[PDB]
Amino acid sequence: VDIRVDLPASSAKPQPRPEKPVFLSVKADKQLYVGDQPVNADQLTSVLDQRTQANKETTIFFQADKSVDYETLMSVMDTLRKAGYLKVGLVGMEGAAK
Amino acid sequence: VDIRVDLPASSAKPQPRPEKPVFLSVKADKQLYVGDQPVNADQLTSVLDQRTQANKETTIFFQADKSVDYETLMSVMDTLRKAGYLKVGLVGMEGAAK
Repeated sequence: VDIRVDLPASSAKPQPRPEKPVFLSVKADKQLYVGDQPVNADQLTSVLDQRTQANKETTIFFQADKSVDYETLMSVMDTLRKAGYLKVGLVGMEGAAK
Repeated sequence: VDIRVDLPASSAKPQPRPEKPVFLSVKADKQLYVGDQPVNADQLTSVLDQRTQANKETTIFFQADKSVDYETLMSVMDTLRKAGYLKVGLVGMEGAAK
């Protein structure tokens, strides 16, 4: 799949803090965390739906740890995509935690 | 920085194969590769400009290896962003190589 990422230049945000902002995180132990909720990919879409109130065009800014692997991380976001989440969010260098 | 990623549902592409598609890659050794050109982040934007012909709204689909770390990968894309590359591309599970 060819995914388009819209990067904002000079410290900005294409999403001006959406109405229902959900913070997803992948920690060093490759563990998915939705705020204060530890989840697996299969349960990710479930808790996510409870977060965005089923809004699938909500940009889920994921805070991944510097030591998470790309297959784990992509497996997570691949899961959001199939849930209908057409918008995920890259936290540059994990420089924006919850 | 809050970056918006537009994921296509049911195997699609928001970018219908742009005029000048550039394929960036981060290999398991955390080495940046632009097609057949091994580069560092500082030289990435240089070769990229030669690829997209200075077009900074070109979606650079990066093929990262499953074992690349998120800080390496983001350091790469962070570098594209400052170059003016407002569009990078997530290759889902590295399932689309050059």
